[PDB]
Amino acid sequence: EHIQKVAIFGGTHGNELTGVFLVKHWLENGAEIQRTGLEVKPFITNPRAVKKCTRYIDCDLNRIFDLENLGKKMSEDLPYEVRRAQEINHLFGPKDSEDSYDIIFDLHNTTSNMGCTLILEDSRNNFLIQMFHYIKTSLAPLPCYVYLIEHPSLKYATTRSIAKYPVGIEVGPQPQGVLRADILDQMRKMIKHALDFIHHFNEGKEFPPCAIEVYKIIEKVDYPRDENGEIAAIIHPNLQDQDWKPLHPGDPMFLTLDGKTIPLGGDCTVYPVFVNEAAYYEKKEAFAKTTKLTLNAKSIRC
Amino acid sequence: EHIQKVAIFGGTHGNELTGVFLVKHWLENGAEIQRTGLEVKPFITNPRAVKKCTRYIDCDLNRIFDLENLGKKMSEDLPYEVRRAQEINHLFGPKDSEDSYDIIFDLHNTTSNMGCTLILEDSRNNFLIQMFHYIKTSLAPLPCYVYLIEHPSLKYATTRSIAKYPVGIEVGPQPQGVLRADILDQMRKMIKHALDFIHHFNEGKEFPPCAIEVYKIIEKVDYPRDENGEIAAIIHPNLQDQDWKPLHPGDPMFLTLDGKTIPLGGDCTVYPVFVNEAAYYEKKEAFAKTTKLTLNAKSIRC
Ligand SMILES: [Zn+2]
Ligand SMILES: [Zn+2]
Repeated sequence: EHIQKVAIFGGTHGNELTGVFLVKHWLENGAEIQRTGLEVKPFITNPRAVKKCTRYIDCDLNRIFDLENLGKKMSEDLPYEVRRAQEINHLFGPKDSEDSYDIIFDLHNTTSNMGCTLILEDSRNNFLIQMFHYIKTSLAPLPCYVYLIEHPSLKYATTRSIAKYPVGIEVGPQPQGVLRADILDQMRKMIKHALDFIHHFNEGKEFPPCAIEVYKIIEKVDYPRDENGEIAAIIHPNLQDQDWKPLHPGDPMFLTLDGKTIPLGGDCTVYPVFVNEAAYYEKKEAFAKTTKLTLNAKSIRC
Repeated sequence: EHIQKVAIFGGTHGNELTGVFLVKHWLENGAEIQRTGLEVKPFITNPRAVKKCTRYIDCDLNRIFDLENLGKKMSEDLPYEVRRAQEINHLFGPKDSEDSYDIIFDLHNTTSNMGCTLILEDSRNNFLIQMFHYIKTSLAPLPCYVYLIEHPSLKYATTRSIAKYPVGIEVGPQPQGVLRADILDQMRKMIKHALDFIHHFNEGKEFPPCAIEVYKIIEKVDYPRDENGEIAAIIHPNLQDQDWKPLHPGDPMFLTLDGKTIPLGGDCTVYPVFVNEAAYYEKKEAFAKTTKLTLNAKSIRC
């Protein structure tokens, strides 16, 4: 097919505000993002987790947009976010369906020092790459990065995963529960400018094939825990606020409260991402180790 | 008068962690905090809120160490905090009584870029002013700004106020539930000078008269609201991260998504503190407006 329905989701993580704020307005006086040809839909996904201003109320709405969850049946009892992903399947989905959106945006914010981050789901996404390639470009001088989740497994449950062509937008760093006017713009640069690439492409303009060499999630790093339970050695003052950068074998990683360091394994370079992210602390996670692995595509016309 | 009982409270609020980690580490080895001729019991105040990375369970434990709560007898219906408060007032109390603990340091991290902050409740009171001075100088050459809560009423409700000499230790920026090697180091050093301090004083060190620059809250400034009540504007950009620095009448104080700027007002200089604190949306306030006033202490000697 072609294009059609477009969405901007804000509120999947209720206490990620610069990703959320804007939407509340684009329901109030949405004139701020509607163009002369293209069609974009702004929607707040987890209203209740927004109001409290809290990651979630029953379960991560961001890990339940798939069979596994979507498929479960009607019980006013069920965990709030479930029934929510379900219904969400009617407005912009269902997922894997046909009438369901092809361009939705799942806006977020992190605590790790990451700056502009576009998230790619499957690698074989010729288009998405032209875009993830046409965003990085339309961005300079302000830095932008592409994160890839290559599930060999081959299955996603994300909120944005209802659309033909999903796109994750994340901006760091913005403490959960806070709203920095700076982050409310450290990112406006692709949206209303993306709402563009999702129109202009139509004219059938073409660019040479594509190969964004991204950083791909390959293995999450654990927190060196003491004994009884509690931590032992935390993110070192050298890795801190160093996402997307190399971490060779000497590079410190974890610093113990008694003063010691704990360096990197192997001898191959990596660019840690999601360094010291608030959420995932209950997961005993310090960061995701990444190899700046490659991504070639193919040219595209409309 | 010679000091004997000294407790370092941490985990007071659940998001804040530098103290949960520090306290615990000492609870296993206070060598760094033990002093000759003193007793320093590190203690976690809100065990539970620490487990559900909440700011708490029922309500804040930094607002109930007063006669209304203190006048309640222990029970089931009695909510968690009210219950725990007592146990601390039992353990480190009863209150305003000499029967209780001498000095208590309670640690707190903030999302505002404010660095090393000492919190004093009442100014006129020569005892606890020299201490802060010794810290300002011993912790140098990094700001170690001091914040005041002058209550002409002459009253306080901080978990730390059980002590005959309450001392607040706040440090930012270190997101809620995300511990940074660095932040933990500033506080680590603040505590040193403070513990050691009591040590040479206890061992009769004489001290000459001194004075300290401080900031008094003079107007909790709020974020603009909406038609009904929603947050219209927000903290301004150029102000973000400028806690403690000078704010004149016509300088940017806020902003609105339609690019609009809202100015300060009044006819004098103010020093915004707690500029964009995560808990402030909840404790309401875009930032605290304060005056820099001088406190002059008399020379003390044990
Ligand atoms: Zn998120
Ligand atoms: Zn606190």
